[PDB]
Amino acid sequence: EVETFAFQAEIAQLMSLIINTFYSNKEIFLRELISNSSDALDKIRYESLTDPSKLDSGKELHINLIPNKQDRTLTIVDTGIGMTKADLINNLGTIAKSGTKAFMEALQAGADISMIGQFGVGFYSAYLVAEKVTVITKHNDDEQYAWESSAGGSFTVRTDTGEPMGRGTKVILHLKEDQTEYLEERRIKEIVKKHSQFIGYPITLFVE
Ligand SMILES: O=C(c1cccc(O)c1)c1ccc(O)cc1O
Repeated sequence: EVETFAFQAEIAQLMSLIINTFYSNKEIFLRELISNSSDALDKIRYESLTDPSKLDSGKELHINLIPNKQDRTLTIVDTGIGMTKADLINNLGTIAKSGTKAFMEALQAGADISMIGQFGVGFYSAYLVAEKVTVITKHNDDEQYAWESSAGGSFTVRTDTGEPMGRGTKVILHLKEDQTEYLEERRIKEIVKKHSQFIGYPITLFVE
């Protein structure tokens, strides 16, 4: 059973802007997704301080970067708080409508697409490099779900029966044909070192 949802008009507009605007500095997508994973890991860390049982679903707090050249996917995995079905539908736990407005207002005042994260809608920078994004998530208070969107105004949500992950979020980027440099080990290393060198969690770049 797959449920299909319309993106709110502002998010559809934001995604269209990310996909259609000429902007060469696409590598910032990885900084934005690692930043989101870091935020999710801080959240479960903070909740665990008063309720250590919240780590029964996994004590390790980390971020894994998984390139797959055969599938042309770059997956960002974290063992953060995860998202409920409600969080997923509500723009992946973001204030995407007000955030999109503030980002638009910022762009008019001299900002560029790299500042997207400041407005809490950094997730959508995934569409700088991906034609489709799949989000597999598991929060302690809910079931495992898969969110997916190829943009075009809609997203789907379904239960995810395969590969139980325990807790956290997996962001699967189905890369555009001309964005395969983000599958290269030296390119991923370079971006992590440039933009995410002081993240407070281990970032493991998997090899093939
Ligand atoms: O699961 C989250 C998340 C992030 C911040 C707060 C929260 O309640 C959930 C998440 C959201 C986006 C992403 O790219 C990675 C993630 O782990």
